[PDB]
Amino acid sequence: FLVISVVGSSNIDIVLKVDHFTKPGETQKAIEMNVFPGGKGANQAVTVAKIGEKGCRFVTCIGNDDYSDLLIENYEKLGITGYIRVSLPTGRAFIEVDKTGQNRIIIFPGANAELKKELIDWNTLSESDILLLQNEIPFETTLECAKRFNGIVIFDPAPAQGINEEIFQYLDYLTPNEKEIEALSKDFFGEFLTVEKAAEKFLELGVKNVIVKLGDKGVLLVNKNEKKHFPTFKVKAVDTTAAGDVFNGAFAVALSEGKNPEEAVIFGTAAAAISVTRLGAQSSIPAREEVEAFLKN
Amino acid sequence: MFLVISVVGSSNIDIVLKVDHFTKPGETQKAIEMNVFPGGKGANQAVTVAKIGEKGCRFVTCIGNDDYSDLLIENYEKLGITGYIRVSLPTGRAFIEVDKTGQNRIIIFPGANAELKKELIDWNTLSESDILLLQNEIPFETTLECAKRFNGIVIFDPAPAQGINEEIFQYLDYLTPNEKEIEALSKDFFGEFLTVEKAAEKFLELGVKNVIVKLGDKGVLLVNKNEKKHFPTFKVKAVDTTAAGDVFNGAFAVALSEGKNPEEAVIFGTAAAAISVTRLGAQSSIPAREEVEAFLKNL
Repeated sequence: FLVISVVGSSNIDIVLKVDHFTKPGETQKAIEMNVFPGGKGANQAVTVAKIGEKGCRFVTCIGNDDYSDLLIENYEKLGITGYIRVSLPTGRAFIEVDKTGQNRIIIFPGANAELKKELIDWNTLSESDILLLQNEIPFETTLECAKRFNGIVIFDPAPAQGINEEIFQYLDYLTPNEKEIEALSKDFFGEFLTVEKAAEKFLELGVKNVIVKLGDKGVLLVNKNEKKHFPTFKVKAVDTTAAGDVFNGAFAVALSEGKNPEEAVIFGTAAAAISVTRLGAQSSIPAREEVEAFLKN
Repeated sequence: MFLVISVVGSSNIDIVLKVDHFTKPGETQKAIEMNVFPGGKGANQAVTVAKIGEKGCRFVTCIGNDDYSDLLIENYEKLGITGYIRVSLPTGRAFIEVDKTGQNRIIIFPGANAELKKELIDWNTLSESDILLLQNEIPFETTLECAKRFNGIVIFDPAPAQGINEEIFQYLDYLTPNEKEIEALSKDFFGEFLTVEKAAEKFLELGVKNVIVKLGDKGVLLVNKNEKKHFPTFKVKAVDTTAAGDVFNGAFAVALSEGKNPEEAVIFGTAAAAISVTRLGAQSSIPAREEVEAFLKNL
């Protein structure tokens, strides 16, 4: 199988349950506070580990704090290696969630902001064949990795802000969701006509494959040779959080096992679909057996 | 020699998240900065007592077993502050979102503070104290039971003013509301708010021995059976009034401990508060005893 590395962000997700969204000037008691391992990078790494069942190499910067210990415990159980501890607080997502389950989020990069080129063990990274990237660490690091990686480079443009055009030519896969491809098109092409056309324009910048994740509507794969729409599974969704992360990790697992990109898209679609039926981010990541039972079923 | 002071109350980590604009529902926003500060009214007062009294402080408080509790223990240890109790809940924390205008909003997780129940109070040890500082940031039943049982001077800072039962007042030697608090308290317990002086008087009728109303710029009002003395404050360039009341209460108590009369103690606390409002922050604003003395001498 091909070896996967994720280079990206780890967060502790601090979920503050409240009756209503706190108003400016208001002091409100949290009904609950619960912490969970998180981060787009980690979510993808955890997906790879759980679905691939061969652990994951995950280059990520965390702190030296309790939350860091918590993440390491999580990583260690899953066979996830490659974390780097720094003296900053672990990256944090402060997630205020009201009684309806709507949320908002303040993100503190913390340790994630220390994941700079100088800390990448490039020799060890060259041992990998597939590389997963997002946009929650310094963009220059993500860019350098995409530039230097000999292997399949998958870039999740999430969030879409702060991305330089130089990265695209180095990508094998660009995996925006619908909101991201819109922002990205406006940004780089000065307009947003459609998903298909935006995807086409990215192929012009050197991106080999665009996979547009379309939620209910499924996924669009666009490359030189085809524009394949893949419908998704009709599930009862409860929480779409991390669905895209799950898609990317499971997609990468499939490629690692020698599946063609279309097969891999189907496999990750299955995984993502299971995940939206569960509350939470990493807690929603299905086990491989669950993904298989889905596709068999 | 000096009277021994105990604080029974709250310890909080204040987590200040600096943002461009208030985060909207459904929005993910990057914090410009995250800065963490020790807080809680109890701790602010204990730290005041320790730093201005220079004899440490007995401070019964519940904290967690987490990194933040470790940081609070280091702070407490260095200042000679003893009596904290560790529990398995997270240390109390407040998540303060501040936009570019300086307007804020706050989510408060009481955590360990909610575990400070009457069953955890070492009453034998507490009876070794002569002055008791209370606020309203732990379960009221605990605050109330302390004020009931304390043989000594009982000082109650009704902060926040909500959730207070009338029973506590008859056990108080000092009630120290600020202006918003005395208003709320008067409305709640006497059905109206006329004036600050009239409210303070009514509290005297419930058995409170002294009311000290903290009026900010306007100074402080002392009300008891024998007098209604207004104390102007010291004209300083204020920058941050955070914890000014906590500093007042702790410094006030230090003065009593050293045998100063309540009027002297008000002056002393006024001076300490006044220096604090000239400095950014809560516990970071607390002056050292020498600073308070240099202030008073300078008049």
